[PDB]
Amino acid sequence: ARTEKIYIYGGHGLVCEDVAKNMGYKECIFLDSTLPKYDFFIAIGNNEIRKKIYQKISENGFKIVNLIHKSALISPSAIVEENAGILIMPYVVINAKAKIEKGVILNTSSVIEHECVIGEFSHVSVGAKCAGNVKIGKNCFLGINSCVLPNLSLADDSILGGGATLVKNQDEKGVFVGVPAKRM
Amino acid sequence: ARTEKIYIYGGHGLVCEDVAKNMGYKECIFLDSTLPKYDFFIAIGNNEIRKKIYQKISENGFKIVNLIHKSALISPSAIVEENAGILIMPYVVINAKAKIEKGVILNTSSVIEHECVIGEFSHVSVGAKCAGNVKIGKNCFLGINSCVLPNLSLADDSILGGGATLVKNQDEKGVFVGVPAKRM
Amino acid sequence: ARTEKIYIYGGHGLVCEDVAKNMGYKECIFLDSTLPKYDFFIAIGNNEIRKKIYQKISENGFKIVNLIHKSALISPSAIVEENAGILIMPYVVINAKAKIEKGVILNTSSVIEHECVIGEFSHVSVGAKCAGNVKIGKNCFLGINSCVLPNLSLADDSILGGGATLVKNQDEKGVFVGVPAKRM
Repeated sequence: ARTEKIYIYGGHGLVCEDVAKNMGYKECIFLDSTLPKYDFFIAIGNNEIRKKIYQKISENGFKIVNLIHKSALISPSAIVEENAGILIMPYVVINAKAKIEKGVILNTSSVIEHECVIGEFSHVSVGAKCAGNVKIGKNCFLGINSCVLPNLSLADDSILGGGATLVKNQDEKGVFVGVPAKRM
Repeated sequence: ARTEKIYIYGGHGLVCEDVAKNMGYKECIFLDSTLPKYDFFIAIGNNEIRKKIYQKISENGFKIVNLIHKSALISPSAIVEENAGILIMPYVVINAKAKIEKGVILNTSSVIEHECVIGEFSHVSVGAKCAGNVKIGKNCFLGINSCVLPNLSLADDSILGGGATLVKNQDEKGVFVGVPAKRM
Repeated sequence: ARTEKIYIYGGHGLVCEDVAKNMGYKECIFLDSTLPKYDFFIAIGNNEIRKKIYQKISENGFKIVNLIHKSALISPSAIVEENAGILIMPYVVINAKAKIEKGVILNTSSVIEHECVIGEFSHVSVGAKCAGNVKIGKNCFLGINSCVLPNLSLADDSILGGGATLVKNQDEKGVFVGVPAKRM
């Protein structure tokens, strides 16, 4: 049972506020002890800080909810960890049997195809797409309009640049870049 | 008049099941003679097998319906062949006077701009975009996050790779690749 | 108070008609003196002609409305100039504190992240994404599936090609191209 107010810890904060209000929260209290135990969310885009704050807030008896825009479409057979500080932005689609772990950010219009696993505290940017059966490690970043082809795995702590297309399995962490626009 | 049950021939099957249930089908019967004539769909991503199975099922007196997610936006002046085994996934947009032929797959968040023609049994992957007046041949594949610029034609049986941008007319079949992410 | 009919000045015209009807307009009158003063829209994709026609129509006492598809999601804290001939297509998302100026086109599934400024008479094509705090100059064109990374500015009168990813600030106008698909 979600509370009527929500604390938002953390730009990215106002965006999370919009998602909270979309869900039906009546009031958002920004933060950046003895307070009432309203639902909490951590609006920090940075994976490492988000995890640290997650641990601290959880240890002080707060429920860290998921913020999921009403327009996000989630398959009934998908698994989204409950009360796990996951952000799911508008027009995200999560297909059959995909699994989203705690603290993940799925930003606007990202797509998680069937049977994917998105590792804890990963950040999937606007328009990024994961094809079927893709495994994204913990603490990964997939840049804007990036994509990962079917059946591929990306190791923990990796970065996929904006516009970049991952085409091979990567069992060691790394940084994988796309081609930048060139001035003519 | 759609039936209350649907046979799904064919991962991709559970995804089609989700679209069927979204439309209002109450039950999905997976297959991979004397059966009741419920609506049928072919959930095979592969263009060539889909066509073969399409022909066989049609010859046995079954109706092969289109599965179109309620969130797919289709212009009133667009033409989508009726009862033609077309899959239209969530958040697809099909603009004025565009034409979608039998057996096409339009995957999640793909966009078909005004006056396009998408040839029979083509596969338009997640996030792929066709600009205005684009002609996609039969049996083509457009990869994830790919796109085709305005007024271009792509010959039958061609492949456009993930992330790739088609910039010239192609009247002969071919394979057109994008740049892969590079490890730094 | 929007009128029940709308004049559409200007392919792109039928698409604008669809958006007008989606909003609740009952009739669209195409044009390409003493007429009744129904709401007006300029359905010209070309930035320079759109501006000229905008000026002429405004000087003849017509209201040039915005056409905004019901599926476009606009943050309550975003600023969209009222009655400014702005087109906002289906599944566009405009996040907190972003600002959209007069005559802009935001085409299908484009995303304008928090705190962006999109300059007057710019054209953001299908699937193009602007990250947080991005400043797009007046009269710019961002091509299909293009994107601009966080905190960047693009000078007035610039062009970003289809599929291209802008990675650096650009305070002088230019043309910034992506990599085309290559035949194998």
